[PDB]
Order: sequence, then structure tokens, then C-alpha cells
Amino acid sequence: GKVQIINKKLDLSNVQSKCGSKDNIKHVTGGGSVQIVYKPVDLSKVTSKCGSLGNIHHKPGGGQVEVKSEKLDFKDRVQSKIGSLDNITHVPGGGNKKIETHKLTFR
Amino acid sequence: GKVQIINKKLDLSNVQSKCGSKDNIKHVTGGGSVQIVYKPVDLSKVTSKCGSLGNIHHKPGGGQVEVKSEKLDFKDRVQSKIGSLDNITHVPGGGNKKIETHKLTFR
Amino acid sequence: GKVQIINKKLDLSNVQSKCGSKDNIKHVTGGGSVQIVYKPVDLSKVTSKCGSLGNIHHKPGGGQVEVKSEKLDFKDRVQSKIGSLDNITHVPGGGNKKIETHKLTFR
Amino acid sequence: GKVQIINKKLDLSNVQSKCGSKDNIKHVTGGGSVQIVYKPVDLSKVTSKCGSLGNIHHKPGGGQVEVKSEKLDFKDRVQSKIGSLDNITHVPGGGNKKIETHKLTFR
Repeated sequence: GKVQIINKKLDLSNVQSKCGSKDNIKHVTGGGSVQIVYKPVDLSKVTSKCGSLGNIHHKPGGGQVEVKSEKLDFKDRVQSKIGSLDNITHVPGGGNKKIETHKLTFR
Repeated sequence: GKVQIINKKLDLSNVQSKCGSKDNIKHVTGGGSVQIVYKPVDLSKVTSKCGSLGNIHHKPGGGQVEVKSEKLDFKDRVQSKIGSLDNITHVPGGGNKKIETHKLTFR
Repeated sequence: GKVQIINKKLDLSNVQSKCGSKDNIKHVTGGGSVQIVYKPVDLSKVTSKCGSLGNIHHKPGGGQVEVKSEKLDFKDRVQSKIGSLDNITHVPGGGNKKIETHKLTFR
Repeated sequence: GKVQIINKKLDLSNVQSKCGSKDNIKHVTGGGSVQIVYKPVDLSKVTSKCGSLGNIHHKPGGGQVEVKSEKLDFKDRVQSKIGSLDNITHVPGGGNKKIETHKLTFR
């Protein structure tokens, strides 16, 4: 006779909580210019096979992102006023619980 | 006789909570110009096969993104006023729970 | 005799909650110009096969996105006023629960 | 005799909640000009096969998107007023639950 609980599990399991606030580029003040380039991706492919006495000129006018600001003139005040700023993050949650029970009762 | 609970699971399982606030480029103040380029993607392909005494000129006028601001003139005040700013994130939730029970009762 | 519970599962399972607020480019103030280019995608293909004494000029007038602002003149005030700003995120939910029971009762 | 519960499932299953607020380009104030280019896609194809002493000029007048603002003049005030702004997100829901039971009762 055999009365068994057998656990031969292969457990590559993931349990994850991400709770609260995640801010990128918050509260950026510029008197003249604010320039932001966020996560540009370039996956361009260029192939150039040149034969005998051949000529290839790969000369695009610019790259992926070009941002330009010029000739800004301010005569009077440039000002920012904030009376109060509160950045509150309260995380009572984000709890992980993993339970595994094996109970064998024999009579 | 055999009375068995057998667990031979292959557990590559994912449990995940993402709870609360995620802000990118929040509260950006510029007196003259705000320029934002967000996640441009370039997957362009160029192929240039040039034969004998051939000529290829690949010369596009610009790249993917060109942003330009010029000749801005302000005589009087340039101002921003905020009386109060509250950024509140409350996360009581986002809880993960994983339970696994094996119960064998024999008479 | 065999009385069995057998679990030979292949569990590549995904359980995920995404709860709350996600803001991109919120509250952007510009006195002169605001220029935003959001997620441009370029999947253009160019093929240029040039024969003997041939000539190819691939010269498009510009790339994908061109944004331009020029010659803006302000004599009097340029102003923004906000009395109060509240950004509140409350996430009591977003809970994940995964339960797996094996119960064998023998008489 | 065989009394069995057999679970040989191949579980590549997806359970996901996305609950709350998702804002892109919210609350953008520009004194002169606001220029927004949102998710332009270019899948253009150009093929140029040039023979002996041939000539190809691929010269389109511009690329996909061209946005231009020029010569704006403001004599008096340019102003924005908001008395109060509330951005409230409340997510009590967005809960995922996955239950799997195996019950074998033998007499």
C-alpha cells in the first residue's frame, strides 16, 4: 500500500507588485526654451554596393531628430510662481503572498 | 493499492500588479518655446547598387523629425501662476496572492 | 487499484493588473510656441539600381516631419493662471489572486 | 481499477485588467502657436532602375508632414485662466482572479 503526496514541481514562477508613483521629466521650468527628446529609436538599414568606377553618395540632410530654438527676446520679467507643491505617495498595499500546503491525514 | 496526489507541474507563470501613477513630461513650463519629440522610430531601408561608371546621389532634404522655433519677441511679462498643486497617489490595493493546496484524507 | 490526482500542467500563464493613471505630456505651457511630435514611425524603402553611365538623384524635399514656428511678436503680457490643481490617484483594487486546490478523500 | 483526475494542460493563457485614466497631450497652452504631429506613419516604397546614359530625378517637394506657423502679432494680453482643475482617478476594481480546483471523493 502507498498513500503519498508527491510534489515534483518545476517552479520558475514570477510574482511581483509595482505600486506607487513613477515620474519622468516632472516640473521642468525654462525661461527661454525647453527642449525634450524622449526615447528616439533608430533601426535604419543602409546597403551600398558600388561596382567598377561607380559612385555612391549617401548624404541625407540630417539625422533622426533635430530640435532648434533661436533668437528669443524678452524685454520684461519671465517668472513662474507656485504657492504650494505636494508630492504625496502612500502605498499600504503591494503585498505579495505565496502559500503552499501539503496535508496527509491517515486512518 | 495507490492513493496519491502527484504535482509534476512545469510552472513558468507570471502574476504582476502595476498600481498607481505614471507620468512622463508633466508640468513643463517654457517662457519662449517648448519643443517635445516623443518616441520617434526610424525603420527605413536604403539599397544602392551602382554599376560601371554609374552615379547614385541619395540626398533627402532632412531626417525624420525637424522642429524649429525662431524670432520670438516678448515686450511685456511672460508669467505662470499656480496657487496650489497636489500630486497624491494612494495605493491600498495591488496585492498578489498565490495559493496551492494538496489535501489527502484516507480512511 | 489506483486513486490519483495528477497535475502535469505546463503553466506559461500571465495574470496582470494595470490600475490607475498614465499621463504623457500633461500640463505643458509655452509663452511663444509649443511644438510636439509624438511617436512618428518611418518604414520607408528606397531601392536604386544604376546601370552603365546612369544617373539617379534621390532628393526628396524633406524628411517625415517638419514643424516650424517663426516671427511671433507679443507687445503685452503673456500669462497663465491656475487657482488650484489636484492630481489624485486612488487604487484600492488591482489585486491578483491565483488559487489551485487538490483534494482527495478516500473511504 | 483506476479512478483519476489528470491535468496535462498546456496553459499559455493571458488575463489582464487595464483600469483608470490614460491621457496623452492634455492641457497644452501656447501663447502664439501649438503644433502637434501625432503618430505619422511612412511606409512608402521607391524603386529606381536606371539604364545606360539614363537620368532619374526623384525630387518630391516635401516629406510626409509639414506644419508651419509664421508672422503672428499680438498687441494686447494673451492669457489663460482656470479657477480649479481636478484630475481624480479612483480604481476599486481591476481585480483578476484565477481558480482551479481538483476534487476526488472515493467510496
